[PDB]
Amino acid sequence: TTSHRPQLEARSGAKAAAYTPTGIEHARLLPGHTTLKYRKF
RNA sequence: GUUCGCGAAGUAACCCUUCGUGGACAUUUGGUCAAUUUGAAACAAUACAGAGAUGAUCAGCAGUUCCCCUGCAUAAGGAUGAACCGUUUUACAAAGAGAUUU
Ligand SMILES: [K+]
Ligand SMILES: [K+]
Ligand SMILES: [K+]
Repeated sequence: TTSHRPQLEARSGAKAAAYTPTGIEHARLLPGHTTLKYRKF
């Protein structure tokens, strides 16, 4: 059977760059650690 | 409509009452959209068949895809979700030999 295959190339992000996205709100993307820390001097 | 001012009629004259007249106040809603067949939802129903790696029965996890579905979801599930299984000819040259032709 040929359904079991090694990867010839990985799926590129350029394909998704052209897609029109949806407005789903992900739990991990909710506001958190909203302020950046900076070093002295 | 209200109110400020003016003409007038009524009244003995004011108040008050009416007809006329000027100014002030208040100033542009709503539709991406019409009410059954012809601008688009799907399941279901009838039939047949009964799931990959196998001699046999099965757990799977992935990858690739201009297939996605369920789910709050970057989780998980959907037959390992499904499809995958076919078709495949030239960067075409070098050395040499024996036959063909003037
Ligand atoms: K079966
Ligand atoms: K399985
Ligand atoms: K699965």
